[PDB]
Amino acid sequence: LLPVKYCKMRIFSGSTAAAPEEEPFEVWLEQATEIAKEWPIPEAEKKRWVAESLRGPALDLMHIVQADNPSISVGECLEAFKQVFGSTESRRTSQVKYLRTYQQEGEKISAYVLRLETLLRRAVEKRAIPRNIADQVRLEQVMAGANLGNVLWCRLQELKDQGPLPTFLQLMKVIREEEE
Amino acid sequence: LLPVKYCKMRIFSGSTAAAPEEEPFEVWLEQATEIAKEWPIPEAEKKRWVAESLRGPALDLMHIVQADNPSISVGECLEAFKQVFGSTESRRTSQVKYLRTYQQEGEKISAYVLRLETLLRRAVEKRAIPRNIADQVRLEQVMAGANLGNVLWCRLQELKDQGPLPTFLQLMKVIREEEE
Amino acid sequence: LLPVKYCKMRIFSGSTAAAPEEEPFEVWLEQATEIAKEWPIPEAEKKRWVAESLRGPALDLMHIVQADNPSISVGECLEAFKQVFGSTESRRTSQVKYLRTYQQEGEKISAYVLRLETLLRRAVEKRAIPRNIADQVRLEQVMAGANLGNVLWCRLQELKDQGPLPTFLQLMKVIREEEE
Amino acid sequence: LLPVKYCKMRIFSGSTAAAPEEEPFEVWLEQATEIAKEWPIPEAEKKRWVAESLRGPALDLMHIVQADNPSISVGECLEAFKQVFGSTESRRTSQVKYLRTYQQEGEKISAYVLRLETLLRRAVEKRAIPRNIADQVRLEQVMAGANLGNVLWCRLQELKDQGPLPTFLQLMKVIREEEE
Amino acid sequence: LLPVKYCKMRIFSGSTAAAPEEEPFEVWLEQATEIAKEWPIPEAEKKRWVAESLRGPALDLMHIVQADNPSISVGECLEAFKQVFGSTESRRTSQVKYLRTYQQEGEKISAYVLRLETLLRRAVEKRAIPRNIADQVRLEQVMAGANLGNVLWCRLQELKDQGPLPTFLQLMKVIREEEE
Amino acid sequence: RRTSQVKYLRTYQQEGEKISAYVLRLETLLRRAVEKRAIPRNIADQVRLEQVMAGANLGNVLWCRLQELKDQGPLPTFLQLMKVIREEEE
Repeated sequence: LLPVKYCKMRIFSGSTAAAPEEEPFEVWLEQATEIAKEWPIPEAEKKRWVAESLRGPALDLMHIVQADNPSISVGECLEAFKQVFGSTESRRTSQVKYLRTYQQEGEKISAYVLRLETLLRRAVEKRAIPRNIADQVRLEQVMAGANLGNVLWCRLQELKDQGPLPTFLQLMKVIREEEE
Repeated sequence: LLPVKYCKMRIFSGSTAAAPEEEPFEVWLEQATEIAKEWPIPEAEKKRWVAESLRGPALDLMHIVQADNPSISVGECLEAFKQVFGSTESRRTSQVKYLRTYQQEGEKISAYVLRLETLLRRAVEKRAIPRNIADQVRLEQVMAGANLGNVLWCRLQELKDQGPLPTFLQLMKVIREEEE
Repeated sequence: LLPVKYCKMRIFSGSTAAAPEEEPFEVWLEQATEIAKEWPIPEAEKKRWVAESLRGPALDLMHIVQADNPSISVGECLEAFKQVFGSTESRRTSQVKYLRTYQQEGEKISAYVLRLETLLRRAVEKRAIPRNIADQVRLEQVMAGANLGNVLWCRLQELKDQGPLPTFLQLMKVIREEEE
Repeated sequence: LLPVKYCKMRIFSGSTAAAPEEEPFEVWLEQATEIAKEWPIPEAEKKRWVAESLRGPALDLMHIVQADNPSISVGECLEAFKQVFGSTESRRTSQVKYLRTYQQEGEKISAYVLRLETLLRRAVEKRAIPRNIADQVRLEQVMAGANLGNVLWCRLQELKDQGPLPTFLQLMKVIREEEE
Repeated sequence: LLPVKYCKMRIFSGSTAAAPEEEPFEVWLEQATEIAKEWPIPEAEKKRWVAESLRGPALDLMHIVQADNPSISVGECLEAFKQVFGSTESRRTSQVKYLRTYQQEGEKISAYVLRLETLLRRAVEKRAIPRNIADQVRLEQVMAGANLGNVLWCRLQELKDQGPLPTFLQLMKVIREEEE
Repeated sequence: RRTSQVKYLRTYQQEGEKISAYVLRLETLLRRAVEKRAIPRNIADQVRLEQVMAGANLGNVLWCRLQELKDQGPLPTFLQLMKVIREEEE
């Protein structure tokens, strides 16, 4: 007799040609680890709720993993998913992929600096970039990788010379104010 | 055993290339502030229900904000979203964007005056237009920005000369009656 | 632990370029008047459940209406929606739109007579057509507006001469039997 | 606090240009007759749950039927839907439509024999085909209407000569084994 | 008053031209066998929940099966679905389809080895491949069926000569490290 | 630190260079970057193999031997990496 919302579970599939509904694996693993740790029900219910979030190749991995060992716990299943799909990158490769990341031909430069900031957090978690220079490399990698121009270059090089460098939100404010 | 409705939560993403499901940020913030203020559950549940309404770049901001400070409250998270995505416009820029807004080449003029009225409310909230002339600028900005013609121009200039000017609903009634 | 259906609320938007999900306004108003009259919860809950059924320009009207008067009741909100979107047609215009309605170039004539019957109910509610001639004008407006031919014309003119004229369902049966 | 499935109600519309969500009428009537007979709630709730399953022209029939008689019961509403949309075919026409049904240019012959078997059940319910020859007409109408060839023709004519003829499932097994 | 997730039931249809929502039959049968064995409700409820997961040709089989015997149990219904749609392959055909499976022209070779591993599990369940050589045939069928090249061929032939051969996850790790 | 990191990573084998000369040129830029504290010394070997493999005009079984060395565990010193690249130069 009462109406209610209905959150669509985060489906994952592991296909390279991912459909518009389907998350990157790290977001799905955050959902699956919630089901594994948090939810109060037995492991048989947990396995079912994890499997329902999976489609295509990733669901086939769930079948393979259970077929080898029906006595397995969901925590060990997620270790198999982390091993097959969870990214493995080295310090060399995380540094290179951050530095090689330029503004794409269709991007607004405000969207590029946000995309680039996700790669910086990735690289800091690998300990591939020291946190105490993250601001320097933000201004540098924006200026080296963006399709930049006009007085935005002047304001960014001024900020590089200013002393205390921008946080990410402040650098976005500058780039947005020039986007107008 | 009972059937019920199922409201799709308002998803937001912050991409400039927004998908057809995805709201403008101000509508999403109205939903997220409901979850922050109203709902009775602890901050850990509130964070989860806010994060589930987010997809793509805006979800990456939720991860960044939590990673800097896991002790943060949802109210302070929404202040970070307001700062990154919530619009910052000055009196000069809100006045200019209202006045520069013409009827688009495919629009019916009845749809244009409704679109234009949203920009007037925006400008009044910045205190960029005095409320006591909002009617005058509606008739003027319709007449200056629309692809207008015929006896609708005559009726609108007559209304400009009439003394007491139209409210928005009355101006729409006139423009709709000429749309037939 | 139990599974259940999930009725998608009837979304409305008021755009002329309406998306395939989105109802004509009169169907949405039937849903919104159910929420206004029937549902047991306070006006603050009613406002929220009405607003969740709205998207795009029609949601912007809900914001405008509430911003002018936060003390308003949902019944008075629906009067503002009726005034802005609810159709206003005169006896002259309802008579003309019924009579001007021909079978569209892609229509099957069985679909045309059903479309046409909706316009007759509209015109009868304006008192623009006397109920006691509705059958006569159905056969006439089918015969004058359809892409008709063959022995279906003969059977329809025979029915016009028969004495007691078809009801709508009987006229559809005839047109369907010739559709085969 | 608990997650659950959410079955999408079977929407029907009665348009000839039916959208990919929308069932053939006979499947919708099976759902609507469940709501009419089975569900425990009063007729006012039953009318609402039937109307929510309807979209476009079929919803307009629900409005017409209720407008003529607000005192009507849902059973009598479904009799009006059966009369307008429910198929009326004679023995001659059901026999002809079964026999005229050939394999379509894009069909696999295994899909054709399943499509054809639905038309045989239809014809048997009209008493247009005696049940005691249904097997004979399956092999004949497959062989006369399919884009058949190779040793599948030989195996089918052998089965026609074998004595005890295939059931539908056995005929599908043969046609599937040649599909490989 | 509370919000909740809403898992979309796994729809199946049995059309060869399957829509993007629709599972392979073996995944649907895993859902339908859960409804048949596990769920506590009577067989009449079980039949309804199975039928709601079906669309198009597969729903027509549910109608045929019930029409022949209304006294049937859901377990015997799923035996009819297994017989009509569940795959029947011999040892010869499962061996041939595994060996004939090459990397498709658009595939990344990491996706190909995962696709190929599903066919190996299929063949092992038919007892068509001895488990004690599954690793040998993985490296061979990758090397014979892939669009392979570069030092990945050298590393794979080295692994073939190494003594203890890769598990599937280890072979994927190698192929992924060369995908970079 | 930003500019020394960028100039090291942006340094590819020039169109006329032998790859043995390129890895020596590249090693001078690594010492420069380590003196700015722009690269941690404890990963200098990893970035040598990576920046050779990403910046060189490499090919043949030299790529295989270099990726093998990247997987080997204990990575080459500069002199050992030059020995490998010289032995393939022949």
